[PDB]
Amino acid sequence: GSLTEDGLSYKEKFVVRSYEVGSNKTATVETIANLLQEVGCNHAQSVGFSTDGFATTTTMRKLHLIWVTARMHIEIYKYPAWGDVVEIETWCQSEGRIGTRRDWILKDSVTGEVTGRATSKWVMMNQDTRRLQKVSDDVRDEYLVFCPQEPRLAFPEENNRSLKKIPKLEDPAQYSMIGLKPRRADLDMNQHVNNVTYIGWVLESIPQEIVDTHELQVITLDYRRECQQDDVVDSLTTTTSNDSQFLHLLRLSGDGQEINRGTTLWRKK
Amino acid sequence: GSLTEDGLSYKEKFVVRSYEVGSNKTATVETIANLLQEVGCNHAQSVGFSTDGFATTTTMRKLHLIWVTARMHIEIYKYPAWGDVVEIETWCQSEGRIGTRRDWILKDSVTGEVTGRATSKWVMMNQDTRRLQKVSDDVRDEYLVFCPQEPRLAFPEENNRSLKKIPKLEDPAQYSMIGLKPRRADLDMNQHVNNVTYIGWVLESIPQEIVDTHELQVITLDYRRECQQDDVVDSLTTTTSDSQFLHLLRLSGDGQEINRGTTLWRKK
Ligand SMILES: CN(C)C(=O)Cn1cccn1
Ligand SMILES: CN(C)C(=O)Cn1cccn1
Repeated sequence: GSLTEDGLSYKEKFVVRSYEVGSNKTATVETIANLLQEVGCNHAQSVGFSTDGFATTTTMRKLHLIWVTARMHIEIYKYPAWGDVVEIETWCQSEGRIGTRRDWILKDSVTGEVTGRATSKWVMMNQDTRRLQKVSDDVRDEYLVFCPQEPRLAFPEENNRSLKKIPKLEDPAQYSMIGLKPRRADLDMNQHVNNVTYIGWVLESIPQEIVDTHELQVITLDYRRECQQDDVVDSLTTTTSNDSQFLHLLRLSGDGQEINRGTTLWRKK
Repeated sequence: GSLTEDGLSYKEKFVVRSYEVGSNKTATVETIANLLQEVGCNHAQSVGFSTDGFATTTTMRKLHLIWVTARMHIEIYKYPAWGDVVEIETWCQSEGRIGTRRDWILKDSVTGEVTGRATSKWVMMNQDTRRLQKVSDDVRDEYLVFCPQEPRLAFPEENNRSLKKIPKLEDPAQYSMIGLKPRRADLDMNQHVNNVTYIGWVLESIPQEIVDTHELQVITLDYRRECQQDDVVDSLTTTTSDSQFLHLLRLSGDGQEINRGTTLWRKK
């Protein structure tokens, strides 16, 4: 991987692995999401930022401030086959005092065609108290020199899916997967649950017949609260719809405290 | 990756990924085991064998025969750091009518030193019926041309850990992790639970304090039965001692054994 010519974006190529593919012999959405986080991490490293998945400056580290994912939106047209090379280009953009946005474009290395796209919203938070705060000007300047100043949107469209409000699923859920717990492989270098695990947990309540006859086209996931290593999660899904649409809810098995909410769109193979 | 000059072994280089590392910023034993299976799969592909994790010939496919892991043994001296390049060399060897053995050597691409080694025992079985068979002679000829004929052992030593008999853990277990279930990410392209998930499940019953103050040096795992997609597993560990542990994976219900193993840990 490497920063592009203008130094305002980063590219990397990946060869799809045998254990990374599903029943269709193509990469899973979790393999895609892992690769987006890998290229994001390599972009933060190439310009001197922290690499613990929080992209902090030395100023943020002194104040115990971290960047956290508030929302992830992924759209896949073609899942890469096992052995195929996929090229991912990523860039970051300031969104004023709200926070930052990281975008991705996935391409087939052989054909050069866009096979997927992704966007994510990040907010600034105190690591310890979990309190959010708007971006200060002194912090803003530190990351602005690594971002394109004119807008560069992976999802340009006037009324696009990446910015839609997601409602809260009402009981009773149509489908559910109960008692999900993270194991050590689900944790990162800081012992926090990897954001990709929550995508997996959301998809666990999708019936196997949907997975067997459809392909996941869009996934929009909102992150409300972090699941701790010793927490237990319930995954809930209700059909909202040729295409199939679902409404999702991840909450703690006990008190029913919401950790995530999202939507998925599937297309018949 | 590519077959070596004599065509009897395969090499591949891997750059350690951010999500592949643990709290020490080095690769987990599950990341290592995934890379061993990846290079094994690429060696099977380069010589025309089956794509799935079964390395079958067209003759085995007609008789619904597959190669299955009976035992996995891994020894790590240094876990590669995030961003480091690790080179893995793998080869297969016939063991007469018992089955085959796949070996691995892990090296630091910068220093060239051996940072780890692995060995695995494979047996032939019917995929539907699950019955073992002692290699049909015609099958032997098909894979022998891809194996070194003289012995090439990753664990040469005469009384080494890779061939030790593992006993069955007796109740009550000292530690346990109950209600473990595989999710879709734990399955392979054929909807079977990946062998690396069982390594993860074994390690789940190791106390966090051991993981925090020690490094895993050796892991020997025996595979007795497959855990299905809708099965629920209990993970059991007892200290037998460096720290040594005895492990048992069994189904939560009837207590049917799926795996047994041992681990050896070194104080950091
Ligand atoms: C989400 N954030 C804060 C970033 O991605 C920061 N960044 C800009 C360029 C490289 N990293
Ligand atoms: C374990 N088996 C059956 C193999 O690894 C067969 N093989 C030899 C060379 C490439 N694949």
